[PDB]
Amino acid sequence: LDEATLDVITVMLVRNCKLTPADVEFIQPPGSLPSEVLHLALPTSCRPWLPALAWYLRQNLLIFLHSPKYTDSNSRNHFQHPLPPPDLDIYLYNKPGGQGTGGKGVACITLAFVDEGGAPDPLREEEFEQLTQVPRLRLDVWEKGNISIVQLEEKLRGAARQALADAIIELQLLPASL
Repeated sequence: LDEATLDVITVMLVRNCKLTPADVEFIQPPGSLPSEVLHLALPTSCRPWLPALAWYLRQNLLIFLHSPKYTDSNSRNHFQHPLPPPDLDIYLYNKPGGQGTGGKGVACITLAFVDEGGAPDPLREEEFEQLTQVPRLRLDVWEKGNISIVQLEEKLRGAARQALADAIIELQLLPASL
């Protein structure tokens, strides 16, 4: 019945994913500590423009993982929010079928920073991979199925390695008058 429920949830989450709080609890029990808590380290040069980077990362993650809006206009037992701060940032990822079978992965992530947000010398190869290559961003997941994290850690390593380049080019190289 676990496989049946996982397949049903995966089918429902294909396009609309108008889920139920029961489905959310099934995906992640309210109290089951995350299976894969990890930390991502960012260069210290990115300290001054943290909130812009937050917006760029929020925009860039939506490439493959979608936001949750299941069935409710109330936040009563909607999603567990470790260190929440009206505003929430949680994202669900659905695993695809692979090989001949085995797509039964649906995970919830509620990553934030180790800190909180309350507030040039040119460029080129010396700083290309010394400012974008990888202030911490702890990320934790609730793996209900077969997530197989050998293709998920990189799935957000790049997704944050590009939100850096985009932020820098929009912030530094853009306002230069021709």
